[PDB]
Amino acid sequence: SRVTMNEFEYLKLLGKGTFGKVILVKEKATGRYYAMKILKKEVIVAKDEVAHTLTENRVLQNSRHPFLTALKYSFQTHDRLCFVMEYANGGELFFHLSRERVFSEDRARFYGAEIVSALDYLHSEKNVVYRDLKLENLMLDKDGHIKITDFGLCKEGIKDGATMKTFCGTPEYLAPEVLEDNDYGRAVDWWGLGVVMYEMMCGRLPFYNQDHEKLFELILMEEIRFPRTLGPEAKSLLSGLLKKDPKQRLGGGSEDAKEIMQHRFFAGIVWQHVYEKKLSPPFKPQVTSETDTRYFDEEFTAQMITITPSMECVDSERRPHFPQFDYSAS
Ligand SMILES: NC1(C(=O)N[C@@H](CCO)c2ccc(Cl)cc2)CCN(c2ncnc3[nH]ccc23)CC1
Repeated sequence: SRVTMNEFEYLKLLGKGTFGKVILVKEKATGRYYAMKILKKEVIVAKDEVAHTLTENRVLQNSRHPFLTALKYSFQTHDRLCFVMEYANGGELFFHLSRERVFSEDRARFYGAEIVSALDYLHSEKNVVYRDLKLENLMLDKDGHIKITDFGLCKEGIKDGATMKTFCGTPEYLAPEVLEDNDYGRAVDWWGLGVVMYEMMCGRLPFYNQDHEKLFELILMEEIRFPRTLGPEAKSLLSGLLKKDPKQRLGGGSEDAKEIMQHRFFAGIVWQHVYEKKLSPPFKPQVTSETDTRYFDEEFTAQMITITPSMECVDSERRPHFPQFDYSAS
């Protein structure tokens, strides 16, 4: 258990939420930069977020893909869990779309392809369903390639047509079959892909109401509509991804991602080239240094950091000693 919190300099707040914070850090000994997610044990326990936290840890440790965030270290103190991950310097797609309103079909295509590559890997090679696709969880690396973050809602052990039970996800992104609450399969990820790609090309959610009651009714009952400037292949792709019956959805059959990969919207895409990062990103992040946070909301980066500075074997109900938090990537 070599690295500890004292091995890092804490530079800037990147993100914050009910469960904890994510800080831009420098490993002092190497000069390398990372995003460190710091969670308070007491909070995770109180909010029944333990299982999610442990799932993210396992999924990160078990996965290696161009478009998935890589984990460098995970470790714990008596009161905290720390995940030291590759820093996605280009920020959230949420940040960009908020400012730009829409992406071109070509730009949405590039992101869509990298997302499909990542999800295909998870489904096919890892038997993992992601369940939480949304613009906040889709980040850009310094070169402009996708990095998916936040694996806490994943389900492991989902092979082929195996089903899942848990009601989870983000309300505006929930698939009809999730809302029905009578079991669902891996095609929930393709609904999620539909929502994000719809947002990218159309500049709004496919279904929205500030009241969750009304929102859920729309998702279940309302036929999809598109702005009339949307091209025919994009309309076709989104229509297929946003079919309410997962059995009728693009990606919803035995071939899974391969059905999406073959859709005419992605005609000409060479999928091995996607994997190899041989497509030139349409937007290159213009960061001037390894610490430039221009693609992060000032609401976060303006905040002051004061990290709190024996107890190595302490294992309590409120602050447990958790398993698999002695990780350093080989
Ligand atoms: N999308 C990020 C984020 O704040 N996510 C939100 C959830 C979605 O709204 C978040 C807030 C707080 C916490 Cl503890 C975890 C996740 C941006 C800041 N984060 C990162 N920033 C830059 N590089 C990163 N690599 C790994 C994570 C990360 C965490 C993910």
